Amino acid sequence: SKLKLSDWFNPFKRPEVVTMTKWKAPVVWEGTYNRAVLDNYYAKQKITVGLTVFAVGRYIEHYLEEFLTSANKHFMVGHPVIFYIMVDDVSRMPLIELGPLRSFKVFKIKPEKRWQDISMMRMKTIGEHIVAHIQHEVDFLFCMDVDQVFQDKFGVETLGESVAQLQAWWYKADPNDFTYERRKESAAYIPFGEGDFYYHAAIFGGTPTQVLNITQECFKGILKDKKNDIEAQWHDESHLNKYFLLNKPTKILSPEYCWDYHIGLPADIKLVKMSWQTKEYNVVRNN
Ligand SMILES: O=c1ccn([C@@H]2O[C@H](COP(=O)(O)O)[C@@H](O)[C@H]2O)c(=O)[nH]1
Ligand SMILES: [Mn+2]
Repeated sequence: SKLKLSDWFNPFKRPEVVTMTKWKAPVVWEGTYNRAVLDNYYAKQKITVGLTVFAVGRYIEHYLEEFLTSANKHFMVGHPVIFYIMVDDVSRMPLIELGPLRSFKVFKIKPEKRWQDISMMRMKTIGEHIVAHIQHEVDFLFCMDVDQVFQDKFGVETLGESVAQLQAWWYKADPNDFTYERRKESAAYIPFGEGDFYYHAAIFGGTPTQVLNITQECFKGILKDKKNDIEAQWHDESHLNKYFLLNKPTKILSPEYCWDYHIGLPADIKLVKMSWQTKEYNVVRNN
């Protein structure tokens, strides 16, 4: 209840970037938020935050440790956090020491053969875990790609009912340049006249209830396509964009929360909370 937008958010500290959507959702940028106030509001409510992350195959040795180590140090510091680690081989998962208010659990999952099914099956698995236990364990849940690293505080300013990430490479582009799925045969189809922003699927979150819907809609979309023998160009990410077009996020995070340093470092990127590392093929303005 008790929390109003004017309590912690001030769009005027960032006039040159889009800080409010047409449906009145804040876009969080460095300088526009009062963490100090929200830390108190949330800690008084004894809020607990969940974080899912998958690492299968070579990704375990390449990124899991760095992701977890940076998460321990920077994710929702000062609040209970639970890391849910999904790997195909538990005997190869790094065991790092966690700090105050962090804890975790590991789950063994079946490794898919195609990398596009690995990234897309996460949608079903997250869904299953939410109804089985995450729903009862945390207040807010985030779902992240393992190949990225926290660089600075990623705090409670990021919490919300359904949270989206502004893909780094396309935040200034307009809808007709976004790489949405354009084949009407795909469930992720988004017409050339429509679209608000291009969201990055490396980070999305919200209440467990919301995340359940996101993941459930996305996964039935991914199945439908398989059934019709088509595969959305950017897989789960395309489905996430179709979902977020129909069900707008209540909060969106600026590119400072998921920055690709391959783009360089523009005036607009004030303080990076998280950056990409290396990857699969996420939508870059590449070949
Ligand atoms: O071989 C793979 C492919 C994907 N993933 C998971 O799926 C996410 C999708 O990102 P990407 O491979 O599209 O870059 C990864 O960050 C990771 O958590 C793996 O664990 N192993
Ligand atoms: Mn990735």
